[PDB]
Amino acid sequence: RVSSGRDVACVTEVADTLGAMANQGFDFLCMPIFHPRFKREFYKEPAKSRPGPQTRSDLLLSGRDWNTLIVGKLSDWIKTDSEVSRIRKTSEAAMQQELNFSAYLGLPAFLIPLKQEDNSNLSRLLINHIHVGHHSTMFWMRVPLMAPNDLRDDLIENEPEERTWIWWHNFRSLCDYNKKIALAIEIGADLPSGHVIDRWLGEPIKAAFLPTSIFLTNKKGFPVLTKVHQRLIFKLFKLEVQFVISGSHHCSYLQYLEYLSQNSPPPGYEDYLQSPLQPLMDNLESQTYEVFEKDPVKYSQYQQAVYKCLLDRVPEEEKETNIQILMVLGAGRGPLVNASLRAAKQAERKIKVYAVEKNPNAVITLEGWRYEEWGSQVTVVSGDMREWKAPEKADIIVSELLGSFGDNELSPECLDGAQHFLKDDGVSIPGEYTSYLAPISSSKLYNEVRACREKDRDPEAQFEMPYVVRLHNFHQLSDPLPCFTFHHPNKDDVIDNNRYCCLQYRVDLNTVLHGFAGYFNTVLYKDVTLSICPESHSPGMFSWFPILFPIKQPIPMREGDTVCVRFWRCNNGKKVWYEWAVTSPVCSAIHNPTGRSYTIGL
Amino acid sequence: RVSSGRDVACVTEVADTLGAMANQGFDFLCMPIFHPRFKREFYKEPAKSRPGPQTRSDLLLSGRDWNTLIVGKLSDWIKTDSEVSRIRKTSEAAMQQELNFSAYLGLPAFLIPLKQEDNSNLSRLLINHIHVGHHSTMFWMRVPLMAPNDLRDDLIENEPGEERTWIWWHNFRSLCDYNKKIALAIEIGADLPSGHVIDRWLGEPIKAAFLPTSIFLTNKKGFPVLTKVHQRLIFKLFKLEVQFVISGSHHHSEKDLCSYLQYLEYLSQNSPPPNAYEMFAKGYEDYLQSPLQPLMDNLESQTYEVFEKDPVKYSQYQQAVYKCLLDRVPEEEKETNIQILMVLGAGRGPLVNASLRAAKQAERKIKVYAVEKNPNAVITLEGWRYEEWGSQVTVVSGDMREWKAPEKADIIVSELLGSFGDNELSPECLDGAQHFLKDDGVSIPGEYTSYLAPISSSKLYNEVRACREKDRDPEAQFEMPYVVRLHNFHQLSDPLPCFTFHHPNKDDVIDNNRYCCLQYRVDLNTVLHGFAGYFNTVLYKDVTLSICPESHSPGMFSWFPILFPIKQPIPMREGDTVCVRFWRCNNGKKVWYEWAVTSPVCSAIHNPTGRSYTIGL
Ligand SMILES: Nc1ncnc2c1ncn2[C@@H]1O[C@H](CSCC[C@H](N)C(=O)O)[C@@H](O)[C@H]1O
Ligand SMILES: Nc1ncnc2c1ncn2[C@@H]1O[C@H](CSCC[C@H](N)C(=O)O)[C@@H](O)[C@H]1O
Repeated sequence: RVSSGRDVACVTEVADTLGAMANQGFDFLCMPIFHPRFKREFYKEPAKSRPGPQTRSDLLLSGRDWNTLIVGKLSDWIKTDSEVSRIRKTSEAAMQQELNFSAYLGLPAFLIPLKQEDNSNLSRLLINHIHVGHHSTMFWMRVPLMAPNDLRDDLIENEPEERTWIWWHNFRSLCDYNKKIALAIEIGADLPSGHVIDRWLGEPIKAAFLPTSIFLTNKKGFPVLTKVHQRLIFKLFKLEVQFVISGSHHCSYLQYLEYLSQNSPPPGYEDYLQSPLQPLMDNLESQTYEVFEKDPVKYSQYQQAVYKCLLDRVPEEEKETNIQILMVLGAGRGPLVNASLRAAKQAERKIKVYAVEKNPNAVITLEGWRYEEWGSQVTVVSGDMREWKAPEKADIIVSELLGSFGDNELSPECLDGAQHFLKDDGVSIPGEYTSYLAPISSSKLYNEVRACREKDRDPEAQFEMPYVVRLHNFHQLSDPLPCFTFHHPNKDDVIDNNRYCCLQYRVDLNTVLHGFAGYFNTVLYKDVTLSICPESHSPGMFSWFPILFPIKQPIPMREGDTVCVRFWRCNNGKKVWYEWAVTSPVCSAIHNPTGRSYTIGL
Repeated sequence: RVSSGRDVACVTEVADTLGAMANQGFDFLCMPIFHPRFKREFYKEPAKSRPGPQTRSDLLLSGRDWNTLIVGKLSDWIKTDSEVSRIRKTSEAAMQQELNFSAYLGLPAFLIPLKQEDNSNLSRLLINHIHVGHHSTMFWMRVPLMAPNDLRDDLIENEPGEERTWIWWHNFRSLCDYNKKIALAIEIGADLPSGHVIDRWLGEPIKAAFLPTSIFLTNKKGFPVLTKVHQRLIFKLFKLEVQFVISGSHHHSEKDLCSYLQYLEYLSQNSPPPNAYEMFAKGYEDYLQSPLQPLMDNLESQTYEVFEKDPVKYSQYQQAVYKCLLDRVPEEEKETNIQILMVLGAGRGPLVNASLRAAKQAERKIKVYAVEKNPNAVITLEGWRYEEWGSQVTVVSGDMREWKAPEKADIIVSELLGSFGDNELSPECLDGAQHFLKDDGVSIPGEYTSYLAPISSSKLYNEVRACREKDRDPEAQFEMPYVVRLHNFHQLSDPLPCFTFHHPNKDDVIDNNRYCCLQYRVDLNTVLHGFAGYFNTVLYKDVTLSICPESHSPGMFSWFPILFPIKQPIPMREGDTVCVRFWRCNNGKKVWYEWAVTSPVCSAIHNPTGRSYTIGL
């Protein structure tokens, strides 16, 4: 509901200003804890021996107020990266002094502006302050979307976009992507391109500063922003960031912000990052199935597949004399079986149903429909499809053992064991599925994986295992290439699910390789498909999240380079895992060798 | 003694071939454990159901003979990186078969040749076999210094650069994550690459060198003789103490195989005498230790003995006192002027004696104060005191920063210099000892300056990477300096002056907190692994000591260089610039360094707040 704050240059009376901005509709206040003009000496007499208080004490406000209402502001005269040695020293002392005072008050946030590209010494002092005890203080980095020198007016006759991004990137990289360090963007009269904007939005923005001078005066003397500025506020709305109003009153600009909200264009697993589920190794929970059974697209296509499958193997003269044997391999809690029954009667054709399941907890749900809805036509079998002896061969087998990478849930291994009781002319649904790989760049997802270090194991094990991610959390560097492919029923001379391939991609830009995004598509029956590939309008695009294969050493690359990735799929009879390595432009180490970090049961 | 082996193409009778090559002078035999022509099927009948043994039994030799005399050879028909799926799948099964059997025999080493650039699938199969328990078997990767296509005779009309095979080995070892069980077995051809290329080869863990019988020239007497080009390569291999392997038929000369071994023994006893080497020998060659802290810790007597082994430091310091005396007391004050000299950090003696003899050489009278904080060293100091020196030398036990001198000094002499100059906290010690120095007093050394240079060393990096200790930050090893050697790394640019300290420091407010940005231009395509640290110092006027790379001042063998590693190695192109931010911090209780790379790629600040490395007091 639009949380807003007020940025002031100087406060003559704290108690009065707080109530004044409260009546305006502001939630918090960005104020300096030291007077912005009150410069001080630390080394040279007699200015060093200056008597009196350094600033107003902590007893002006309650502890509750300092922790909720006040956002501290660093003095602007402090320049920790000044080329002047004396000034650099003084700033270092002043930097530590104000950082320590902000933590003493228990401030929730502290503003530190970046006014140049070189903020090396600042980052050094900041991460030092964070490491030395003091905590629970978020650090908002005031960084303008455009440099002040790029927004000035062309008034100098002898001196007539990616700039400020380097300011933030270099500082954050130097600070090793510390969690206590967020971003506070400042919006100028001119905005960067749409792509650059989206890149800023990927950064942990906690506040957005709105200068009072970027607002236009309407016909009735009311503040108004351009559509260019408006679209940015719309993107900032769905990030739930706070807005800070800075500048002179010449103050209910919040009305226009609420106006832009109440009437905002319509559209939370976006941050979500965990390891892929293993239905074959683990008995899923009822709450887990419900998520899978919450997508109608998967239900529709699986119904349309069985629909067309019957129509292509039994004519009208056998419409009631031919009874097909349909087996639901991995029935789950019902939906797949009900989809077949809703497909058989849709185009009148008689079927004999066998519903198998290894999960006993799901069998109970299956045997609920068995004696309340389905009947005797649907036979319930409790066990593994690879060890169960069927007393009758099947015309059709329907299964949904597909993961984010297609075969990562060991669909091939399962269907290969259930292939023996399939008729010679039998049709398997799905018929085939293909995994895809695409080189990506995500400093966000990398540091997110980097923080997944667990004790009592390999400190780098988190980099040698796949993760289920989201599309917008990374920038795809090249179009996905087909990785592995499995088709059922497998009429190969011998069934070997061990695979290997070398995929190459062309680097068009200058970026950093952080890993590989994994997608997949499948063919249930002819014409009926399910796909999650990016550039594909095929249905099922919201049925699976993309997978991510991280890399240990991020690879900075120039444009004109090539990325060859070696990818293995291994099967030692007990476990199935993936091994991967980069061989261009530089050779990395083979990730997850012998499944030392990641394996999939059976 | 030169250990050597024999590479055979095939063996009919094993017991016969062993005794045959044993009397030739060999110490081991490089033979295949499976017949090189015995290509086998695994996935298709009727060839799949092949009866009989796959190869000869293990009962032919004892365990002792298998463990010490035999180096297994992988079959050449096994091509696990063929673009044909049927060939690859067959080779993969064949690869695992011979590997598991070689480990079953307890073989000390196993030969696997690299014949192309793409050995990705080979790496996967190899590091697997190492990880499934079977170890203790060294893996000799046979890689020729020159590609077979580059050594063939130009005999084709329609089909008429030397770092080609280096990529074969480098890509393979990198894919194998620089595994400890994987070594290099170079194969020497008729043509040799550049000397710098060779020097890069020798940096790798070479365990063996293959000497074909076809590279030997037949002398006018009929004896096998190597060319002078090859002889220099053999000489370099001698000091690496690698083993030599003779491959091919001895019927290229009029003599037998033993003559090839006698020639190598001949070159060994006629090999050039090593100097500019042997300092480190034998050796501090792979020296990777943390810098000693004589201030936070009391050195052992053995440790002092090492520092006192360099006559250069003794001479230069003696020369410094020599010149300093003559400059501050004239000839007419040859006996009426007694110079008050103080040896701050006397150690076991040397600096005190070097000052006494410098007084006799200059014919000047000095009153000596020998101060030391190490109680154990003071015991040694009071030995010289009550046997040799006398009452002219006053031995003081304590810290120079806390000691209250009852008499100001004309000259203070100290040797608190580390590999990086100030890494042993020489400034802090002298600053706290500056007060009892006269207003016109001279400090030895008068000044010193540290230097930094961007380097490349996959060798040193992986050594640091293995320095992960339990119960601490798993990346802490990359955030601390190491004392290393020059030949273990390749400098990418000339070193720049880092921090400078002069004594006595006459600044207004004495601060040892330092910061600088050093920029270097890259002229090659290489990988940044860290920064080398050197230092130079001025004892007295014109009398200096330095360990800087291209320094003409003495002291090049007085200190090993230091290394500041990096967490994420940076692959760089030529034309790129390398800006490094370097900090020296002093919080009153600890002193440490913080460094970060801001070009071409912006890294993170290493050792922030001295979380991984500090220096006492
Ligand atoms: N070998 C086997 N035998 C019997 N049932 C199996 C099996 N392997 C898997 N299953 C069943 O098949 C079901 C797979 S549910 C898979 C959901 C899918 N990955 C999605 O994201 O939508 C599970 O309920 C499991 O119990
Ligand atoms: N503050 C202090 N007070 C007194 N003695 C000190 C001191 N700091 C160091 N010393 C002494 O000075 C000696 C320095 S030995 C240094 C060896 C030199 N870095 C080299 O590698 O060649 C030590 O024996 C130590 O005991």
